[PDB]
Amino acid sequence: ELERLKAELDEKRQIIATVKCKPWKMEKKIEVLKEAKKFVSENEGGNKQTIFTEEQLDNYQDCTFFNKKDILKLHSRFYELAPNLVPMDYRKSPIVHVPMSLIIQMPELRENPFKERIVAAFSEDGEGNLTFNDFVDMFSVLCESAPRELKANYAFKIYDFNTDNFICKEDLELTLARLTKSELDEEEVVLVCDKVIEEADLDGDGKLGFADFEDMIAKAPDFLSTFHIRI
Amino acid sequence: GSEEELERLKAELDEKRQIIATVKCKPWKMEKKIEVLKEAKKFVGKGSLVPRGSNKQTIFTEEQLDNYQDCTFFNKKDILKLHSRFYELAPNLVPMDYRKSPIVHVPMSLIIQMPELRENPFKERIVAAFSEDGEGNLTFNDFVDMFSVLCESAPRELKANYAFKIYDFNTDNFICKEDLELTLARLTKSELDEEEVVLVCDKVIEEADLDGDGKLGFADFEDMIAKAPDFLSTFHIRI
Ligand SMILES: [Mg+2]
Ligand SMILES: [Mg+2]
Ligand SMILES: [Mg+2]
Ligand SMILES: [Mg+2]
Repeated sequence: ELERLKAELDEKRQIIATVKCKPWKMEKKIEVLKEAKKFVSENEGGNKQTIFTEEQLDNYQDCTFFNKKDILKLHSRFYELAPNLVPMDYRKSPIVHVPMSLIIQMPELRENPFKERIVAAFSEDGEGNLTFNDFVDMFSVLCESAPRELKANYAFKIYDFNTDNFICKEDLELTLARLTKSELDEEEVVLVCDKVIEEADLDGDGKLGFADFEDMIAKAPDFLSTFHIRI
Repeated sequence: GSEEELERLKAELDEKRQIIATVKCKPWKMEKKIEVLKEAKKFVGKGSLVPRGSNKQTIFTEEQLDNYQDCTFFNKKDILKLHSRFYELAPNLVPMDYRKSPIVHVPMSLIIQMPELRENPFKERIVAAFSEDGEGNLTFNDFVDMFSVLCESAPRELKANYAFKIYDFNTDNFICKEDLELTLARLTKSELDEEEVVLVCDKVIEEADLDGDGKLGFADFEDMIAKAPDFLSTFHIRI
């Protein structure tokens, strides 16, 4: 049975190490991390600051692709967006929402043609009124250390303009038009969209599910270029 | 490396199993025993969604019955029996449903009237010993702890833990000749004179006391119990 505890311990470790790769909200990632870390502890027997506790910085490091210094930079960047809403002491996990208009004005998102949709996808309500946790989530997914599949999950939601849980040719037309605003003519986008959708739609509905969309991203990788942003 | 790791896991597993098996032997309150047990127990049907193995009572949950069994020397039928005994003592106060863990205290005066305690010369002190306040107003948890300590399956050391306190009339964390004189006079139920009690107690303390103060600590009291086990006849009660 020692083998069974040793296997479960290893599974927990895998969970601990890959929660940052999950298309999940910060609070879900932290809850799963804590549970896995508890199993492990019960069976195995950088410059002071006052914005975050060390626990919450550790949790942020474990649930994102960022270091503790990065988190404190992101805090300053969020504060700058709304200095009269954003608290300077997060130690008691205060909940504050900054409006989408303010977030999208940031230099990192200003020029992105899917900025509003990127921001909304990291909100539970779909309105883009982000907390700090949502803001960290967004830039963790958008960073260069994040896996392609994480970006693809968000990309699938962000490019689903008709909100049907599918990527059709109408969805892809609006997407590629924004991605090629001065590259492809309203009439060449149609052709390219058709070709992609058809080589990827195996069930004959003209609509892509997540798995088919993933395959369509492996080929045509430039659909994920929107989701490479450095903060 | 791994040899070390596997060894570290084996030891943690074995310690957890030992803790689970011996919480019932501990002079602890029920709530503490259940907490330690819970922390240690973690880790350690084909054509039906019904588990094959086969709610005959509405007084306790099965989880409560499991905890009682693991934290005492009683089985589940014994626990249901103890409840009916507790109820009989105060039928208008004791709940018939304990599933939502209600907190109810029965007065000492009512508990010491039990046939199993009435003739015990230390009945008040025994009941008080299983109360957090020292007044003997017992919950069912306290009543179960008391009878688990007094049952025949309970080890000598657990009984001795409580005896050390109950015979400490002067509450100094020691057993002296004065404590023992009061104890032996009660234990002898007037079979001995005052003078005889003094003489027996003097010799007993002198033979067990190893530090010269004429007062026994737990260790010296344990030895004294071993040589004279009738001091522990008070703590053998069957329900
Ligand atoms: Mg769609
Ligand atoms: Mg399809
Ligand atoms: Mg004393
Ligand atoms: Mg002494």
